[PDB]
Amino acid sequence: HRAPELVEFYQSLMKENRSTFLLAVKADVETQGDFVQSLATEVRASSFTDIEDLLAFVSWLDEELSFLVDERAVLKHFDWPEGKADALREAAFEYQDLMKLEKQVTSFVDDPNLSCEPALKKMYKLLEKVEQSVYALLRTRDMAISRYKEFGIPVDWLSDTGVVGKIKLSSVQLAKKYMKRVAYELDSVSGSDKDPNREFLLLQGVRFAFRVHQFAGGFDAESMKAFEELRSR
Amino acid sequence: HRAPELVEFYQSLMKRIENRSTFLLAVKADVETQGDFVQSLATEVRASSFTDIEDLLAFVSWLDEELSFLVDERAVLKHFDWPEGKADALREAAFEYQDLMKLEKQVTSFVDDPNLSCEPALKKMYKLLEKVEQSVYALLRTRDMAISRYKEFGIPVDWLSDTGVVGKIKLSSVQLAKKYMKRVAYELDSVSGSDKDPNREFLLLQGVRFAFRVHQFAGGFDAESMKAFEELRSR
Repeated sequence: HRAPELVEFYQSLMKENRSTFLLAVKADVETQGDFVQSLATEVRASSFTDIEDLLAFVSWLDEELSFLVDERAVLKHFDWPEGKADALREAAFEYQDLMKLEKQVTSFVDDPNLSCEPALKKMYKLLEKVEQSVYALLRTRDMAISRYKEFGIPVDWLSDTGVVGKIKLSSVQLAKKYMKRVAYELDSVSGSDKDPNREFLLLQGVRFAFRVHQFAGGFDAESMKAFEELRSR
Repeated sequence: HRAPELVEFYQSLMKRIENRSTFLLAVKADVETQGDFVQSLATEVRASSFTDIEDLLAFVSWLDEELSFLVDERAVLKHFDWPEGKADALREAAFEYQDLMKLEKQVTSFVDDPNLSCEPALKKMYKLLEKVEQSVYALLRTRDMAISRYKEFGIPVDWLSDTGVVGKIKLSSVQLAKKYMKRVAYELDSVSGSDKDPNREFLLLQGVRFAFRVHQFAGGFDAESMKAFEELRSR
């Protein structure tokens, strides 16, 4: 067929968003070098004894860094103290989270305007949340504290007498509110009395109680007593 | 049935890793007993400047050997004011340069084995060109932002430029085009024969098209290879 035409064609011929990004980054690196080196000095210099100070500092630091077009891209041009900066942000986050959780468990109210099943389910789901969070915490806090201690970051909140312990105590508060809802609903109906839900309910209560007793590490007076109030039904 | 027994069971109970903990102690051990060693490495990294990239290679070689004394590098260094940005810059500069040099040496010091039949030799050269094209296109794709960082960290960037190793690679790509057009112009005479003529239009096109592809990649042809191209055009 037509290989000559093809070769003549070839011979007679032998005679995107990223560039903008690169320039924006370059702009920052040139015109904000001193600003960034300043931030780096402050981070390196920082030391905290109050976790609330640390919070304020990370707040500040995030705000300052938000003036950078892309934090990672720009910072990769600098002798930025990544390890400590990460330690600080991570500490800030964990603390605030744990605190959220504790305020959520402590201030939990068994809404009497809720029927039995949704109420018990509410508490069960909360307990699950608490259990996951704390278990993750225990799973990571030792290596975390190893790093934090090097970086002048407080760790008392991380201990057993810290926010975690407070959380376990309110877990027992929860088992109380649950056994209370169970012993209540156990009276609020009928009639014939046991009945198939009057044995099932008693079990959900007993078992929730045991699950929490094991989680928290033990029971106080009033709840060991409520559990006793369950044994005798 | 028997729910009381169950509740009594629970009552009578309400009376009475090591792979990760080991790792943690090992790390704690390094952090305690290698703090000065690490702060020293960090000082040395921060202080460094290179003018020859070969010097840089030597440095990163050393740095890797030194860091290998750590039970887990990431775990230990996360305890220190380590210059992560620059250390990363250095290691990647070393890796890219050595990779590029491996490639350039492979394409330049490539031999068209005359002891191999047509198709396998042509496949060899085609696949090497593919390798080359992928590497260079990726390099061009990332080199600008790389150079931006490198310049900040006192890391050489000439090898990254168009007159750097990339140019060498493009030139040896044209040499590969000569060798392909050689294998074709040869095989177009050899087999079998007589009689003959199968693929004598196909093989020729494979030659022409390979030449054009390379010509476009490398940026042009010199005298002698453009001459091999006329030696192919006239068939």
